[PDB]
Amino acid sequence: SGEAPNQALLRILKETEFKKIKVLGSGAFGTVYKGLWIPEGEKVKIPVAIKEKANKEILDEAYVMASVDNPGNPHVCRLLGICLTSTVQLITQLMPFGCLLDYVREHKDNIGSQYLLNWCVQIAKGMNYLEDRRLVHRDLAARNVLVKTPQHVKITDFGLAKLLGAEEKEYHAEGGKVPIKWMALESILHRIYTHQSDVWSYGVTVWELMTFGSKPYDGIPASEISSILEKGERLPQPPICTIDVYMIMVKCWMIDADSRPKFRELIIEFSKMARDPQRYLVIQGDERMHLPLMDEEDMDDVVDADEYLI
Ligand SMILES: *CCC(=O)N1CC(Oc2cc3c(-c4c[nH]nc4-c4cccc(OC)c4)ncnc3cc2OC)C1
Repeated sequence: SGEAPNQALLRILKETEFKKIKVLGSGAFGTVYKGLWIPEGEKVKIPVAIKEKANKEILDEAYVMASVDNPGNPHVCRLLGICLTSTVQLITQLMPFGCLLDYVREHKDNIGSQYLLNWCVQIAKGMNYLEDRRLVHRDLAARNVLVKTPQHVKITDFGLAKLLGAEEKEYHAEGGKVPIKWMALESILHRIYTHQSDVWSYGVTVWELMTFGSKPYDGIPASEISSILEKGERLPQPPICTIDVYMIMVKCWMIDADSRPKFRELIIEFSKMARDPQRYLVIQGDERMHLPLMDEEDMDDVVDADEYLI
């Protein structure tokens, strides 16, 4: 009974009010397009993305993708509204550089240390916000992050985002087709999903970005990981990874869920590094790479107040 009313605001739009241009995707569900939204009256043109049955209807996808949109996090992808033609249209803001997994594989050779550590602050900022709304994303990966600008990235493709009650901090799952590679040990065993289980996936997400779009547990069938992690083995140290940057990812994989760091601590740990990225990421040609300043003595553990949230 003692819960907060979900006062989210869904919006309905017309298929005549969109001027769809190119085809972004053709997935095994629907299709995403490079649209453009020109509203009635207003002298505006907004770049948008457009999605397009057997047993249940698709709406659960958009229900969570609007409840979190009440206060606004700038690093969490948002839904503008929907169109109700015979074949319904889901309409979001356009993030022109695609997913981040295709940005660390295509632009792999021009990724500065600054660009990397920053994307890791943004993902923990947007992932801290989802925790503040008691929601568990359950699919934090490089592929579920889009590029608004090379500097501004946002978390997308919720899919399994589960809301939690006032006196609730756990989740019971029924299996499915969830990627075991990114899954925390509890999720695999007695199928528990908490905010701390998303931290393990954050550890894999950043590990992916440090290996420049590499395959976690490459050449490995998804059935041994259950006991392979029980023995103690984990993903091995990336090359550009100083012991500072790497030990964060290791501490995100501590079996006792309380030992993993909270996303507010991850924002702090990485924000420090983003002030001097040279000392933490060893990239061959660091300063000569590109993609489209101090004032104190013991400026070491110094963090700005915008990134301090206890
Ligand atoms: C790594 C992910 C991937 O394979 N691709 C190609 C890249 O493209 C896009 C996609 C989008 C999207 C988007 C991606 N997947 N779903 C969406 C989306 C669109 C509308 C509504 C929802 O949620 C209900 C989700 N969103 C926005 N902009 C895109 C731009 C792309 O490349 C330019 C996705």
